[PDB]
Amino acid sequence: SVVISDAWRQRFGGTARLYGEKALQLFADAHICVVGIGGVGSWAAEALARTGIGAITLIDMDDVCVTNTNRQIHALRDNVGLAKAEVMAERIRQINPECRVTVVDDFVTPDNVAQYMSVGYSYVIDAIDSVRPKAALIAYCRRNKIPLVTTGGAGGQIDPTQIQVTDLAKTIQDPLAAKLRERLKSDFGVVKNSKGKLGVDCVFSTEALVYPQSDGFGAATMVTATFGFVAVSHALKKMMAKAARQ
Amino acid sequence: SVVISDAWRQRFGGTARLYGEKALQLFADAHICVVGIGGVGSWAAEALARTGIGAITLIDMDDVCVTNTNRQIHALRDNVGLAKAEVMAERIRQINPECRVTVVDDFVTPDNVAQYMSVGYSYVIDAIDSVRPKAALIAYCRRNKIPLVTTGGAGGQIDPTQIQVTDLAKTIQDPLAAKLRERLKSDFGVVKNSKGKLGVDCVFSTEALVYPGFGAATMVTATFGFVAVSHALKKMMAKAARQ
Ligand SMILES: Nc1ncnc2c1ncn2[C@@H]1O[C@H](COP(=O)(O)O)[C@@H](O)[C@H]1O
Ligand SMILES: Nc1ncnc2c1ncn2[C@@H]1O[C@H](COP(=O)(O)O)[C@@H](O)[C@H]1O
Ligand SMILES: [K+]
Ligand SMILES: [K+]
Ligand code: NA
Repeated sequence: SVVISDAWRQRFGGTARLYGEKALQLFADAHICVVGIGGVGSWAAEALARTGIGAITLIDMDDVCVTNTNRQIHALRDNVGLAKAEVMAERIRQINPECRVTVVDDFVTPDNVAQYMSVGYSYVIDAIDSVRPKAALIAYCRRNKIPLVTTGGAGGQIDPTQIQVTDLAKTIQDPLAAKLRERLKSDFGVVKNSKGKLGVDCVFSTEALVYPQSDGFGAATMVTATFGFVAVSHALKKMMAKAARQ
Repeated sequence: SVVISDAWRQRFGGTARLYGEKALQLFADAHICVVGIGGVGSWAAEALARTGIGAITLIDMDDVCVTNTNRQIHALRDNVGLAKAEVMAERIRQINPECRVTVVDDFVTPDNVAQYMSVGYSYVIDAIDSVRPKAALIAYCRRNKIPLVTTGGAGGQIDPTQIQVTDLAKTIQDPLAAKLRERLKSDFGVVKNSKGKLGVDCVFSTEALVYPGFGAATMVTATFGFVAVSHALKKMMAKAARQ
């Protein structure tokens, strides 16, 4: 449990006024895991910190690169070469000194996913950009009823107003989600039920993909960050709904 | 014109692969003004910097407050008490050391708007949260054909997926936009044309307001800023393509 300080109420008074006092405590007591701290995940982590989430785990083994500058909140001249997750953790500690931040300097694999998820998270935000670990994470959380929201590919898109949430089985214009569905089926026996759903919530966009315009898909902050923000809003909404139901 | 360095191409290669080389050059050559560096404007400024916009002016006179923490990108423990616009300017120089960043430590008034807009901006992003200077800024840019995107109320809302852009005359569920229309009409003679349009593009949300001095969330206020920036870039690219 987290005791909400007077400082915490100064930082997050606007949160309490928007979501309610019960939600402020719910968020303070929550532990959310963000897997992948890149074009989508770095903004998700920022949003969690700024909405009074009391414990955040960040999982990534990558370093900050100069080419991250177009789409990642931690990508600053002075951060290049440092571990992404550690850089983001330090920022979170500046946002909320009372937030409990854990860094896992690793990638999720079929072999370690149970270990890393054994912490008992309130929610998992899957912002992984490669299919093999993404499938392992999703299959595990789905099997174990761990609340999860995943994100499709956020590159090759310029319009943030077309971003929305649907079941993973129903995404369009998203090659990553399409590969992911194939891998879930072939490697984990995850297939859609009678209603044509996989039972996995996925942030995606109706926008037709914009192919590389210069000599891999490009990306923009305005879209990749909004993927991350929509994932966070979705998660908090589901957490509040569950709490109201119990 | 701006000569794009090797360093610039490394930072914004992803931008070039999304929008094209001509647009990369267009952005590098652009000068965009953000008025109000708060819950909406700070994220707009961030987005401009990370999309290779070559010159950015920031206008705000307020300081970073601890109560900004829920919704403003510059609100960090070590920044509290410093001028928002200078903090954001310093951050932009960390994003792109070659960006030409100007800080105007002031608020826009009917009396100073001409001076501050005479610079010749490629686009103005209006992220002011109070009606009187907001109307004055919009009236001036509209009269002078200065490209402008304005933002409605972003507080009291939890759903980023209902944010959109339309003409200011057609917004709904937005008390700030409604007040703004009234003040524009009464004080500046700005009224709807034959097609029912004011000729002002407005970012707003269809979401019904949530009453508790509204609360706010980063996920929504930042997305207002991002949508404003994407809208401006879309219009800039279209104009360049016409010509
Ligand atoms: N298996 C994994 N576990 C954790 N993070 C990952 C994994 N695979 C990829 N990521 C991260 O996801 C991010 C993708 O960002 P982007 O380049 O914007 O697609 C990068 O920071 C990667 O290091
Ligand atoms: N007349 C004005 N000119 C420039 N900036 C302003 C003006 N009025 C308000 N602002 C700023 O707009 C921001 C609004 O942010 P928020 O508190 O999230 O609504 C604050 O940083 C204000 O200081
Ligand atoms: K899409
Ligand atoms: K609204
Ligand atoms: Na939308």
